[PDB]
Amino acid sequence: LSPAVQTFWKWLQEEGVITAKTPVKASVVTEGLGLVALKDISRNDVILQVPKRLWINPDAVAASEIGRVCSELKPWLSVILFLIRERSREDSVWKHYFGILPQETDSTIYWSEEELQELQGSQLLKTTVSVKEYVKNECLKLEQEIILPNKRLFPDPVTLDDFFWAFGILRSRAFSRLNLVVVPMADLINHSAGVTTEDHAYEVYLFSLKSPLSVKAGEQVYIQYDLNKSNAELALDYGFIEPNENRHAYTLTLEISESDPFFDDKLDVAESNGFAQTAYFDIFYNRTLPPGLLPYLRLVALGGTDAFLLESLFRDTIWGHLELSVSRDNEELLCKAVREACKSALAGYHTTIEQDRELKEGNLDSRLAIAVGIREGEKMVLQQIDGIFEQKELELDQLEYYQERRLKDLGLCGENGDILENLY
Ligand SMILES: CN(CC[C@H](N)C(=O)O)C[C@H]1O[C@@H](n2cnc3c(N)ncnc32)[C@H](O)[C@@H]1O
Ligand SMILES: N[C@@H](CCCC[NH3+])C(=O)O
Repeated sequence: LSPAVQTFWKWLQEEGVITAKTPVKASVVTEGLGLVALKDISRNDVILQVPKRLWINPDAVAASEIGRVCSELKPWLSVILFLIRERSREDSVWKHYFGILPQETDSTIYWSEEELQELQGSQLLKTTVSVKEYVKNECLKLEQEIILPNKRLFPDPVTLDDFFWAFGILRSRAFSRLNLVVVPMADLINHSAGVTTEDHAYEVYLFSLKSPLSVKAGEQVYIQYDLNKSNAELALDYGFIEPNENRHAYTLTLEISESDPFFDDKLDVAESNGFAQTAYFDIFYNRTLPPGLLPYLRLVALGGTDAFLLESLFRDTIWGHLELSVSRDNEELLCKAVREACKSALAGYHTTIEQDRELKEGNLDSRLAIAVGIREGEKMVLQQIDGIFEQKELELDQLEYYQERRLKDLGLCGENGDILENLY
């Protein structure tokens, strides 16, 4: 099978982890390493249990030599160091475990410069550049204040690659179902679009992993990594995406500018209703617009004419009005801003959807596939969004704006009230 793997398996045996009550063997699969059922496994069956003696979470770093130096470090930044360290110690408890870990995954955080150009104009590129930088800065500060100062516990030098490796390992393997633990045994299990439960990890301490599906002897055991993450998120967290169009999202960001002459009043309205000066709205394919997206767009576009809605008078209704629509000019202003944003963005990509789809018709490499799939999707959501507001621009008059809703209760045709008024 594999020297490293065989050694890793025998290691867990002596540990008592893998014994006779273990219905699965490690095997080499299309997705790397994975757990293959040694015999017909049924639903909710426990595949394996690992001793907390073998975790690698914040607690683990606390009870080690570097427990004190990281005493005030964020949970993750602490495990990043713990990982790098134990990976060097040729006597660590995870010696055989580290000989199983991939030196790199397909997560965008490892992509080369040319690879990244395949995500040109995409939001995923923006997000990955942002994440990459942040973790760089945070980890460079770690070297200065913990890696260098303590030359006794951190002998060997620590490079960025070491940093991203630990960050990557951490972000593609840890289980947050408790919220940041690494379990050497069930660490292998892979993701499948088959599974649709997304909850199969408990303990009686240890790690009980129960196969959500019914696998036949010989076949692989999968699980759902995260029913809610978007492809952009899957692509970054792990090195893969699904073909499922409903995984394609694109997030819009709106904010009440301080350059807005009404910033103060608007910010008040926003916040009194659960929104901040800056708010992000996630837009998924074939899904309906997030609640709040429109009222916030109308609040942004408010402007002079409808400014009277920002008086203490409506503070208890302003949001409702924002939800029903303000005025034809407000509605028409926001629609253009949004559609222009989408057209502008759609222009940032270097290929058309027809092209990406022809590309998917052939054989693409891991990372290229991800890029192409990701960008085709983003273009779809962007195009959908533009479509939605295009309709709105046509129905721009079918809505009943503030004023009309006002004169709805005029009651011109009542009674000759003057008869009565003239009776007293
Ligand atoms: C959760 N980890 C499992 C480790 C993996 N079993 C191994 O040891 O190679 C992360 C890895 O699972 C792989 N993975 C999980 N689900 C899929 C999938 N549907 N397609 C391709 N790779 C997958 C990722 O590429 C990543 O390298
Ligand atoms: N993020 C998912 C799946 C991670 C699997 C890593 N091997 C969870 O809640 O555990």
